[PDB]
Amino acid sequence: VPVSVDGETLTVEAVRRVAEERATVDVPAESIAKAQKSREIFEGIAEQNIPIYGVTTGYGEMIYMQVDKSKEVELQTNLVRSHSAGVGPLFAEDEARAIVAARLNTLAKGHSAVRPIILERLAQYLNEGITPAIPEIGSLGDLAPLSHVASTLIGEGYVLRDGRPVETAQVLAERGIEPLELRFKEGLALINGTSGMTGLGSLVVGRALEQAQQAEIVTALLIEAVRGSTSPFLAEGHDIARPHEGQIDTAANMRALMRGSGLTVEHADLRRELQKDKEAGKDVQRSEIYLQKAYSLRAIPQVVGAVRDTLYHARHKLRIELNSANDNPLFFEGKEIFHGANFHGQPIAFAMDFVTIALTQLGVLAERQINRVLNRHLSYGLPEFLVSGDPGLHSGFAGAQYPATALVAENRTIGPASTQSVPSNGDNQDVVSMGLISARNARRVLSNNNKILAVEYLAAAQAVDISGRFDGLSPAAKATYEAVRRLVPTLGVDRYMADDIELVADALSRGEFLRAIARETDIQLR
Amino acid sequence: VPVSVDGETLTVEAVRRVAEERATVDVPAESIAKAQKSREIFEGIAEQNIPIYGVTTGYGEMIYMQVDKSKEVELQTNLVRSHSAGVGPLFAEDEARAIVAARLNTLAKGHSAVRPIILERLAQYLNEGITPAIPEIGSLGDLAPLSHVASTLIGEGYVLRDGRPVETAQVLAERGIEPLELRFKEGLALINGTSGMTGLGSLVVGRALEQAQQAEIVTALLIEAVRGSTSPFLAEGHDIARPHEGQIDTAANMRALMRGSGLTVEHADLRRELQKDKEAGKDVQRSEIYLQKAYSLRAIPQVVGAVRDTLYHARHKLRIELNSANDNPLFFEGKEIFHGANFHGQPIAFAMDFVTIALTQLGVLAERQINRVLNRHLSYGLPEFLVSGDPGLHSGFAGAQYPATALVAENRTIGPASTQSVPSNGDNQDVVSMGLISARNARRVLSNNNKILAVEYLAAAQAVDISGRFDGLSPAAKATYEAVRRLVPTLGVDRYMADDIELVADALSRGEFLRAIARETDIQLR
Amino acid sequence: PVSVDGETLTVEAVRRVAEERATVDVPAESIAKAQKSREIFEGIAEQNIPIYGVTTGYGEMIYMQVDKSKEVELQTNLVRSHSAGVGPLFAEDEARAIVAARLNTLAKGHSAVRPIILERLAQYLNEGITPAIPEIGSLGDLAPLSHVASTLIGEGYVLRDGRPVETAQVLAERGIEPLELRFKEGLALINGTSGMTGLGSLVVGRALEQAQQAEIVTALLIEAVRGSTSPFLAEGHDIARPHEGQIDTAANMRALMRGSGLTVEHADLRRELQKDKEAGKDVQRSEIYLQKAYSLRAIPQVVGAVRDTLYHARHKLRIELNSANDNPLFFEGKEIFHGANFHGQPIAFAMDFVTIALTQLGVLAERQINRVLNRHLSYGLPEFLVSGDPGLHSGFAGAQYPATALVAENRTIGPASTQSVPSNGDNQDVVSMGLISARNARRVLSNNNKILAVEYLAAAQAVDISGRFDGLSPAAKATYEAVRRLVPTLGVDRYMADDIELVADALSRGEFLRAIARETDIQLR
Repeated sequence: VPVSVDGETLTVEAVRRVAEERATVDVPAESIAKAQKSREIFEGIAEQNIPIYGVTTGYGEMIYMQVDKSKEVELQTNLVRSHSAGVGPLFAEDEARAIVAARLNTLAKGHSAVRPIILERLAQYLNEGITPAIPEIGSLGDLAPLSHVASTLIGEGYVLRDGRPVETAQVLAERGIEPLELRFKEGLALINGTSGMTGLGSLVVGRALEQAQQAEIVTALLIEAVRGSTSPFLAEGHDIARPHEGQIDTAANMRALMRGSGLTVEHADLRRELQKDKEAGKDVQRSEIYLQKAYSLRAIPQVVGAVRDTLYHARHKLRIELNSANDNPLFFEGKEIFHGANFHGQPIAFAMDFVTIALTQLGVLAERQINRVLNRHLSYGLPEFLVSGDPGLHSGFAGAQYPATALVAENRTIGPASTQSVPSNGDNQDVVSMGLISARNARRVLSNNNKILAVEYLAAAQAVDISGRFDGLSPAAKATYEAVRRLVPTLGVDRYMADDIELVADALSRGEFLRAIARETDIQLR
Repeated sequence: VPVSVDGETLTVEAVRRVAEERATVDVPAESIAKAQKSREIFEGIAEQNIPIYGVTTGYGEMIYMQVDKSKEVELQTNLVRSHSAGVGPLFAEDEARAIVAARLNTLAKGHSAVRPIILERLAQYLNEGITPAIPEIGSLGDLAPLSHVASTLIGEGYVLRDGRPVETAQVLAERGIEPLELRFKEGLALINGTSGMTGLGSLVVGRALEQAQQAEIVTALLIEAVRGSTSPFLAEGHDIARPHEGQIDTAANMRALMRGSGLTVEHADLRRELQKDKEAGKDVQRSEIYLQKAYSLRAIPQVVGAVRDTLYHARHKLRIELNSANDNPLFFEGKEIFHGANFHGQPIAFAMDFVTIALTQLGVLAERQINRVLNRHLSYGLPEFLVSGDPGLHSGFAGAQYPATALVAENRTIGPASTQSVPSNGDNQDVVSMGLISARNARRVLSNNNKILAVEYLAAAQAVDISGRFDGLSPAAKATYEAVRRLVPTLGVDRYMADDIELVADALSRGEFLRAIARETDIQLR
Repeated sequence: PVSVDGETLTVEAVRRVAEERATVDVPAESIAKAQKSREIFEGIAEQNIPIYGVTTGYGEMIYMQVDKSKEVELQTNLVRSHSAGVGPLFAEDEARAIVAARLNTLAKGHSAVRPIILERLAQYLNEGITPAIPEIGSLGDLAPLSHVASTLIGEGYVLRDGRPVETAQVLAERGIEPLELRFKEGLALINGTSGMTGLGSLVVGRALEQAQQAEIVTALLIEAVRGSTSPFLAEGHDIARPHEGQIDTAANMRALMRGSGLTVEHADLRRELQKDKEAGKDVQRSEIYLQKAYSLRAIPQVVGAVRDTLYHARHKLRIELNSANDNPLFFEGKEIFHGANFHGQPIAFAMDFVTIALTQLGVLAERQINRVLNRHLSYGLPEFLVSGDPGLHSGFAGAQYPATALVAENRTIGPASTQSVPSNGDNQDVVSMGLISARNARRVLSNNNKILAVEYLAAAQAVDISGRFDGLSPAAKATYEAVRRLVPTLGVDRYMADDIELVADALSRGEFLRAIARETDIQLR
C-alpha cells in the first residue's frame, strides 16, 4: 500500500501482500530509468545483428541456429507460443499473482534489457486484477508456467477469472488495454527465470512461519489443559545451553504464551510434590507423579526450533532470489553480455525441499500431541478419547484422530524433487532443479498440516471444558479457546465431525488464531 | 446391464461399468436369501445381550466398554457420526460409485449379518444416481470414507451432485426415499472394510491396463515412423527364451499392431544392408547403420511386460478382495462369531503401491521415446525437435517435451504408503496399511502418464507427416495417426501447445485410441 | 593442540582430532567450572530430592523413585542395559569424532559431571583407545553413546586394529584403572546428540572438500573441452545473484581456470560465430555454440546451492558442538533445568539436507561425465574417449556405468529426520533419527568420490587424447599430473576397477585440492 518492486528490496511479506491482500505495486522512477537506458543501449547492440543468445539465435539446443534481427518479433513470439505447454491444475489467484510479482521484480532490477513498457504492463495486470491462468505442471526449474503468463501480455493464452480460464484477448478488450508486441529479448526475459517457484515458495514460507506460530499457540493451550511443567521453556536451557536461533525463539513464544497461567506447574512444585509423596515408601518406590512429561510436551523448543531454523534459511534464500536477475543472458553497462545460468532454480529448489521436510516433522509433533490427549493412559486424567458422556456408547474424538494420523503418513510419501533431474532438450538441459515441484510439495504438506492442527485445536478446547479448567487458562489460552469455540461447539454427544474440522482448518489457513492473540493479548510472537 | 453383485463373481471390469458407465446393479435372490436368514439368526444372538464386538461393546480401544442391547441403534448411529471425519477433496462420481459397489458386494456375500434392506438401499443409490460425497483423506486402511457413505444411508452427511456436496436429507425427500435406521452391527459393517481402496483401485488398475495398451499403440506408431527393426518382437525371444506372461503379451500386441507395415525393417534386411555397406572398409570400419536400436525402441516387451505382470497381480488381488467379507466381526452358520481383522487393507495396500511403481516406469519409457524423436542425433534423420520449417526461428516440440520430462520427476517423488503405518487409537491400531493413500498415489501416476503419452502421440503423428511416411504406415498405425489428427492439426509454425496436449490426454483417459483400433482394424489387443 | 572447552570447538577442529590424531586438552577454566558445578550439584543429590536420571527411573520409568543409596547401581544398570547397538562398528575416526563431541559437551559445564569424566575421555583420545561403537540403535544417540560409556567403566568393547576387544584387557594392558559412575554421570555420558553431531562434523567437513574437488575437476574438464568463461564472471553472481555459495563457486571457478590457453572469452566466441555467418535476412545453421550446456555453464548455481546447504549445516554443527546437549541441566542458583536438549532434530534436519545437496552434486558430476563421453556432446573428442580403434575398443564406455548407477542409488536414500516412531511406552513419542540422517549423508558422500573418480580419469584421458596438455592453466596441469601420478593414460582398454577405486580413495584423502594448494598457492573457498 503500495509495495515497491525495485528489484532490490522486495520481501516475502511484501510479495504476500501483493498476492493475498491485493496490495498496489509500484515500480520506482529510478528503476524505470535504469530500464529505459538499458533498453536503449542494448537496442543499439542488437541492432548490429551481433550474436546474442535468444535474441539473434535459436533457443536451448538450437542456439547453433543464427537468426537475423529482421526476425526480432517473430523470434520472441514463437518462443512464448511453443513453450506455453503447461498442463494440470491452474494456480489460484494469490499464487499466480506472487509469480507475476516475482517476475516483475526480477526485470525491474535492470539487468534484463526489457522496455519499461513490460514492467509497466505487468504492474498494470497486478494493480488492475488481470490474473494469468498459470498451469501448475511443466517447469524443470520455470519455462512453461512463465510462458503461459507471457502469453496474456500479448493478448494470447488465458486469464483466470472466477476460477475458470478465459481467452485473454477478450478480457483485454473488455478493459480497454491493447496487447503488447514482444521485441528483442522480451519474450525470453519474461519466461527464463525462477519466478514460478520463487513466487509460490514465498507464499508457502510466509505461511509456514505462521503455521509454526499457530502450532506454538495450540501447544501452549494443550500444555495448560494437561497442566504440564514450564521448566522445558526456561530461557537458560536455550539462550545459554543450546543457542539455536529458532530454538530460542520458540522457547520465548512459549513463555509469553503461557505467562499468567494458573494451570501450569513449575519444576520446583513438581519435585516437592514427589518429595512429600515419597514420604516413606522404601528405597525404590513406584509413584504416580511425573517429574517430566513426554517428549511431545517437553521437546517443543528443539523440534519446532529446528523447523524455524529451516524456515528462516528458506526465507533468506527467497529474499536474495526475489531481488536477483533470474534471467539470461544479462546486460550490464560497459561489459560484454553475460551468458550464464541464473535461471537455474537449484538454490530455491533445495530450500523448498527442506521446507517440506521441516513441515512434515512439525505435523508429526502435532499428531503425537493429539494422540497424547486422546489416550487415557497418557492424557493425565482425561476421559478416554475426550468422551464427555458414556464412553463406548460414544467415541468422542476417536474417529477424528484418524484423518490426522493418516495425514502424517501421506506427508511422509512426498520425496525431495530438487535431486530428480532428467536430461532434456537434446541433452542441453542435462541438469535441472525441479524447484516448482519442490515448492508445490511444500505447499501440500503446509495445507495438510492445517488439517492436523485443526484436529488439535478442537481436541484442546474439548480437553479444556471436559476437565473444567477454563478459569485457570492464561489470557492467551482463553483467547485461543474462545476462537475455537466461536467456530465449533463443545462436543456433547457424538456428531458429524468433517465440517467442524474443515472449519478450523480454514480458520488456520488464514491466520485466525494468530489474529485472536494479537487483538486479545499484549503478546508479540516471534 | 445388469451387473450381479453376489459377493462371489464381481470383476474389476464389472465394477468399472457400474462406476463409469452407470451399469445397473442387481443383488441375486440367493444372496438376499442368505442375508435374510443370517440376519434372523444373528438377531437371535444379539437379542441375548451376548458380547459381540461393535454390537454390544464400544469400538476400537473402547471394546472394553459393554453396551446393553437396549442401545442397539444409538450404538451404531454414534459410530457413523463420530467417524465421519474425512477431509480434503471429494471423490468424483465414478470413484464414489466404485467404492459403494465394492461395499455392497462385500455385504451381499452374506457373512456380515446385514438386513436385506441395506443391500437393497445401497443398490438403490447406485441404480438411481444417488452419489455420496466421499472425502478422499481420512482412512488408515477405510473408516472415515465409508462413514461418510454410511451417513447418506441414514439421511445424513452429503451427496455429491454436480460436483458440490448437498445435504443428503434434502435429496432423499426430493426423491421420495425414506432414510434407514441403523440396527445391530449395520453401521459397523458399512464402514469396517477395504471398499474405499478396493473400489478406487479397481478403476485405477482397469485403466492401468488400458494405459499399457495405448502405450503399446503409440510405441508401435513411433517404431513405424522411425522405421525400426521388428526383430525385438519375434515370438521366439519371449514365448521360448523368457516366458514372462506380460512380456509375451506385449510382444504379441506389438506384432499385431505392426502387421502390414511397409516402413518397418527386418533384421535380415538390416544385416544385408550392413554387409553390402562394409563393401571394403578395412577391418574395423565406422558405419551409419544400426543393426539394433536403442533400448527405448527394443526393450519394450521386457519393460512394458513387467508392468503388465505387476498389473495382472494387482487385478488378481482385487478380484479376490472384491468378493471377500471385508468386515468384522463375521457371521457363519453353526459357528462362533469370527473376531478377526479382515478389514485390514494390507493385501491391496501392497498391490496399489506396486502399481504406482510399475506405472512410474511405464512413463519413464514413454518419456525417453519422446526424447528419442526430438533429438536429431537419435531420431534417425528427423529434423531437430520435429520442426517442419526453419529451426531456431521455430522450436517445434522443444517446449512440449518439458511437461513430459517434469512429470517423470514428479511421479518419482511419490513413495510407497503401505509401509507408513502410524499407531493410533490408544495403540489399538498399532499396524495399518494406508491402502487408500496407495491407491490414490497410483491414480496420480496414472493420470500423469496420460499427459506424458499425449505428448508422445502428438510427436509421433508430427513425426509421420514431417517424414512424409503416412502411406507406409500399417493399418493400425494409420488408425492411430488419424485419431490424433482428428483432434489436433499437424504442427506448422509454432503455436500454443497447452490445449493440444490436454486434448489428447483427455482422449487417452477415455480409451479413444484403444477404440480407434477396435473399429478400424481387426486387431484384438491383449 | 585442540582446545575442548565446550565453547569454541569447530567442525574442522573435530576432524583434526579424529583423522589426524590431533591432541586434545580441556582448559583449566572448563575443568574448573566442572568440579564447581559438580560441587553444588552433589549437594543437591545428597538431600535425596527428585532429579531425573539421578534419583528417578529412566524414560517412561521416571515415575520410579530411587533413593541416593543406589547412586552407582543406577548409572551402571542404565549404561549396560542401553548398550544395545547393532550393525557395523563405526570407523576409528568416526568413533573418535563422537567421543570428542561428548567431551566438548560435558566441558560446557552444565552437566554437573565429576571432572575425571572429562579427564578420562580426553585420555582415551590422547592415547589411542577407541571405543567399538555399533552404528545402529540410536533414535537421535543413547545406544551408540552407551557403548562409549561402557569402555569408561572398563566394560563393553574397544576398537583394536579393526576388531572389538574386551575393554577389560586393553585397560589393564595399558595401565589404566576403570571408573565408577557416580550421580548423573552415566546419564550425562549417553544423553545427547554426540553420535550424529560427531559423525555429521566429519561428513560436513568432507562434503565441503568434495565441493572443492568437484570444482577442481570441473574446471579441468571445462578447459579440456574449450568452454566459455562467461558463465563465471563476477557480475553474474556478485552483482546479479548474491547467493553466498554461488559467489564462492564462481570465484573458485575463475581462480582454477585462471591463465588457461584452451578457454574462450565470450567476446572471442561472438566474433568467431559472427564471422561464420552469411548475410541476407535469414536464419543460418552454425556449428559453433555461443553457450555451452548446463553441466558446463550452470556450475555456480548448482554447486553454490550445495555450498549454501553445507554452510548452514556447518553452522548448526558449530552451535550444537558447543552446546550442553545433555539433560537435566545445572546452573547458578537456578532450579535443575528439565528440558530436551538431547533432541537431535536440529542436526537431523541439517544432515538430511546435506544428503539431498550432495546427491545433486553427484547428479551434476555424472552428467558432465556423460557430456565428455558422448561424441555428439563432447565438442570434438572421440566417442567414449577411445585412443585406438573404437568398437574394437570401448574406452571409458564401461567406466560410465558405475557413475550412472550411483546417482540412482543416492536417489533411493530418503530423509530420516521425519520417520520418527514412538517408543519407550509413549514417553519418546517424537524423535529425530538424526544418526540415520548423518549416515545417509556419509553414504552419498562416499558414493560421490566414486562418481568423481570416474570424472577425474575421464578428464585426464580427454586431455592427452585431444593433445591440449600445454594449453592447460597452472591449476589444470596440477590436477592432471595428480591423476597420472596415480593412473596412466588409457591406450587399449583394460581392467578399470582398480584405477577408479584408486582415484576415489585419493579423493577421499584430499589428494587433489592438496595439489592445487601446493602447486599453485590458489586459495579455494
